[PDB]
Order: sequence, then structure tokens, then C-alpha cells
Amino acid sequence: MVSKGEELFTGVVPILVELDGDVNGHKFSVSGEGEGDATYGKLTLKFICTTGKLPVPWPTLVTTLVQCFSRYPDHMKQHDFFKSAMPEGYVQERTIFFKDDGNYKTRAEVKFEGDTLVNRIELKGIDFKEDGNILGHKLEYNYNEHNVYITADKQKNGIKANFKIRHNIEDGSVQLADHYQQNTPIGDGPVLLPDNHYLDTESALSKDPNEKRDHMVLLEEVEAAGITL
Ligand SMILES: [Gd]
Ligand SMILES: [Gd]
Repeated sequence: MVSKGEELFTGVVPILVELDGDVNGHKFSVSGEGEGDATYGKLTLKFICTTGKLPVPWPTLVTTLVQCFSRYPDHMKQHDFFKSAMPEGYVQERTIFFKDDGNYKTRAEVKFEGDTLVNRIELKGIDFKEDGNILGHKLEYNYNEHNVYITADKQKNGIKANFKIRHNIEDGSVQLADHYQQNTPIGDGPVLLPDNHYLDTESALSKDPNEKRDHMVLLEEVEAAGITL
């Protein structure tokens, strides 16, 4: 295998996610747990709002709540920055602009803590409309397929990504969320700096029928693409 970190993902890897958020002063925390199987680009996660009621729609947090679990085809193995940063991990930073509404800024560390892949996130949201699609909870509980466009950032020894998320509104219209992303290794080791490609990212949201707490069950299937065999 072409990076040391890539070997850490040949099997099923337990995952922990911890998020602390503050959006227009509405504070919340989310904890998630599950497992990833990057061989197949798959993961399964269950998230709980540990502070009670989530003040923003669950779909708006999907992208923030581990692209190291992507399946890179055999011919694209030299382009997997995410696994190559492991186990020291990477900082993942975004700004996410909700069209005609506010923005989230996120900073996350994704790294191994023992045998667990851990995503620890801080999120700050500002300039939201209290009666908008976000703070007004007007988004459908579903998720569209999206491509995440990745380019190398030689300078920061890292990558950049941008993409637009389409969140379905309750009336069948769409709330757009423009994502800008930077990832930089935490560790000192060499990392793989990719040619241009994308992650074909499929997400399915559901509820655990036995769960009383405000929650989201998420299954994802992601494969890298865009470089011809
Ligand atoms: Gd697809
Ligand atoms: Gd797919």
C-alpha cells in the first residue's frame, strides 16, 4: 500500500465524532459513534444532540460531522491525501455559506486516538435569519448526492476542496450551501498530494425508532473518481 496511513484502513475502523457548536448564540453539542470500512467507502454513524434540541437542521451538519473513509480505486491510490496524513491526522477547516442566510465556520481535527478514528469539531455560525430555512427548521430530512472537488495545496502540504450542497426545503425548493475547505496535516511525515479529482459522495439519513433523544442515523458511501484508468 502506497502510504503508511492507508494500512490503518484495510479493515473496519471504529469512529467517534464530537462537535461543539454555537449558531447565532444558540449553543449545542453532538456526539456520534459508529464504524468505517474504507475498502468499500462506507460508514455507519449515529449522532445524538447531547444538549437536548438541535437548533439547526440535522442535514446542515452532515458535511461537518471523515473523508479518510473514501474508497480510492486501485489506479488512484497515490491521490489519497486523507489516509496518508494518518495516524497523526489532519486539520479540516471550512466556511460554509448558506445562500440568502448565514454561514458556518468549522475547525476540526481528524486523527487516530488509539485504534479509533476521531473527528473533533468546533463550529461557529453567524448572520442567520431566526425565521430562515436553517434556524426555522424548514429543511427536509434527506440528502442529495454530491461531488467534492479536490485540488492539491503544495504550500500548506495539504489539499483544498470546494463544492455546493443542495438541501431540499419542505416545499420542494432548494437551500444552497457553498463549501470551501482546507485540509493540512497535523504530523511531520510525508503526505500524498493529489492530482485534481472528486469524491462522489452518497448520504442516507434515517431515525433509530427506539431513540428518544434528538438524533440522526447516517450511512455514507463515497468513492474517488475523475482520473481515467
Ligand atoms: Gd454516485
Ligand atoms: Gd457510489
